[PDB]
Amino acid sequence: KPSYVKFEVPKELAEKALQAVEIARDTGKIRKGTNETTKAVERGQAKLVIIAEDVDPEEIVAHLPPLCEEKEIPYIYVPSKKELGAAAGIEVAAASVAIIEPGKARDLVEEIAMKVRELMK
RNA sequence: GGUAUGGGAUGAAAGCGGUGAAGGGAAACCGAGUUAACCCCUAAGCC
Ligand SMILES: [Mg+2]
Ligand SMILES: [Mg+2]
Ligand SMILES: [Mg+2]
Ligand SMILES: [Mg+2]
Ligand SMILES: [Mg+2]
Ligand SMILES: [Mg+2]
Ligand SMILES: [Mg+2]
Ligand SMILES: [Mg+2]
Ligand SMILES: [Mg+2]
Ligand SMILES: [Mg+2]
Ligand SMILES: [Mg+2]
Ligand SMILES: [Mg+2]
Ligand SMILES: [Mg+2]
Repeated sequence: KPSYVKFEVPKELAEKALQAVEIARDTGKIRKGTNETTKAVERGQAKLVIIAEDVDPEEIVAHLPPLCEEKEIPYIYVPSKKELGAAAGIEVAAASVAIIEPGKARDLVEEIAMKVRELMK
């Protein structure tokens, strides 16, 4: 796996992240795309950052795991950038997504954030 | 008067697009549509 993927995410945990992006897209507020996502982290707005595992070249999202740790924002890995874009509701792949307002997925992103803080070790 | 290189509508079993479309900007900022015939609006420039 790429060098920016720092920990293994179980399959059903990545599905919860995808499910959280869809629910937040419908009932809350998200940012999709690495530029919008990065700014959401720099500005302290992101409640959860979702990063695709198949980003090539890696340098597009390699800055995100360190930036999220500095800003105290949890992040989780997801296997497919195309599947992440669909979860964000766009016709194209998304290398990264940031959930700003989780909406009805607030409890879900919070269960993800706790186990992700674990997986950060 | 003609004329779009400017637009509106349309935009597919087609192309491109969050690895950033189109449009604006010196940049920051923007952040999901868009590409072309026909139809429709406009006529700076050109005839
Ligand atoms: Mg799926
Ligand atoms: Mg005329
Ligand atoms: Mg007239
Ligand atoms: Mg007239
Ligand atoms: Mg147009
Ligand atoms: Mg169709
Ligand atoms: Mg095809
Ligand atoms: Mg299409
Ligand atoms: Mg144009
Ligand atoms: Mg531009
Ligand atoms: Mg006219
Ligand atoms: Mg004229
Ligand atoms: Mg002449």
